Amino acid sequence: PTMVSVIKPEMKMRYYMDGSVNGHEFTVEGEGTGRPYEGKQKITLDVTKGGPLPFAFDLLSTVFNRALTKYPDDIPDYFKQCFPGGYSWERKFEFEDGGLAIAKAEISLKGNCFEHKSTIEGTFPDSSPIMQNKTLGWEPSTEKMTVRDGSMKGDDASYLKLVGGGNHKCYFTTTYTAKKKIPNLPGSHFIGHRISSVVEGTKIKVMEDAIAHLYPFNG
Amino acid sequence: PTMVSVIKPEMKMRYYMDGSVNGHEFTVEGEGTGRPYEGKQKITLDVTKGGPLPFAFDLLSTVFNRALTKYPDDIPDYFKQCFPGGYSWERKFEFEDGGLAIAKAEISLKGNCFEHKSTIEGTFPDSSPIMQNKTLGWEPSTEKMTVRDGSMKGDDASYLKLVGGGNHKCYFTTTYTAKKKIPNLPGSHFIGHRISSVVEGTKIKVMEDAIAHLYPFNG
Repeated sequence: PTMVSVIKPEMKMRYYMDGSVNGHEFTVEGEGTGRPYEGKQKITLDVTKGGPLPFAFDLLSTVFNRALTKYPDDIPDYFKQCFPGGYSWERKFEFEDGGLAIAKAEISLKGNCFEHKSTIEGTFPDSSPIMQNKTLGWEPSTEKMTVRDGSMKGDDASYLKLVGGGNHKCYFTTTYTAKKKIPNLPGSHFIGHRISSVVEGTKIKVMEDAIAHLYPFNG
Repeated sequence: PTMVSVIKPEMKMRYYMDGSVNGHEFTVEGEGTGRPYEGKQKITLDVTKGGPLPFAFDLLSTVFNRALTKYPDDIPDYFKQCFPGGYSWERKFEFEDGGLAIAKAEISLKGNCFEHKSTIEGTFPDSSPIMQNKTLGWEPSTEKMTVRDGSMKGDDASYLKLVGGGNHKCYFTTTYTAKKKIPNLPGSHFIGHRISSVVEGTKIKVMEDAIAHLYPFNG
């Protein structure tokens, strides 16, 4: 598949996030380790301001890097090609009850460590399961990837698990943009995700697995 | 996988559609043959009123039956369980330029033939590639399937191919409802689609392949 000399089989990550949800400001910091070509990553975070968070961590989990995606040989990997140079992205979250959030992230590479800086602003009705901190994780999803003006566009009809077995829809609309022109742009494809988070007080553990594909017809 | 005695390996289909786009009324009729358990189908249609259609047939292709989906052994097939009894669905189409359409369909089974009756209403800016009849088919997609109140919900971030290589986004939001309570409801999953249409004057040929799955993590 796409291979880049600065993207190593094992890499480290550092995170810093500032955010505000319904006026509640907070800060989260942490680190992690990832296997870029395997599309796997483990992250450990600490809420350093505004903790314990009064809302569901599920709102933040996907904000804490598509370079950590396993790409097959037949689909160009836009994200690994973003290095060296770095890239940024902005994601809009549209919840079924009108809740709305916008997160932005800048990802750079210092040595063998991804430096991830992000912010998020959100507004929700008090009745939202996000505000009541009662969602139980994101279901595995499929993000649709397309290209426009040299940037990757991702659309994901995401769903949060609820007490009692129901679900809560949240559309993700993301734009990923390399700082430098990417020479090998991919055709449209999919990325299958699986993310899990576990919150213990102000400490959180996150794991994401992501694999790009064109299943079941493979183009 | 899910097996139903009235859903045979080879089945026939009959279609009737009445619609109106930007005030232009039209009627389409046709027939087809499908392999329900293989998730394959072939359809031949004729525009019997309002033809040749002044807009892109891509707007109608997905309106002309989820019972024609290959389901794996580990995911209950809601759609085949809709028979006998029948089911209906309503799909909202939200185009990136503000174009909007709503299609409704009723699917019943008479003998070994699916009777498909549908309607569609659409409103588009004159500049839309749909109104200018210049889209070049839907890219293969992944529809997210969930369950709510005994009905299936489907979300698909669909894209139309354009002259010059670009794309045009259209969100599909669909609700599929069996006339009778479905006893074996599936968990959330995906359905991978591939549809193609060829228009020759007032005659159109459509082919769809659809496979339900949980790739790449398979639950």
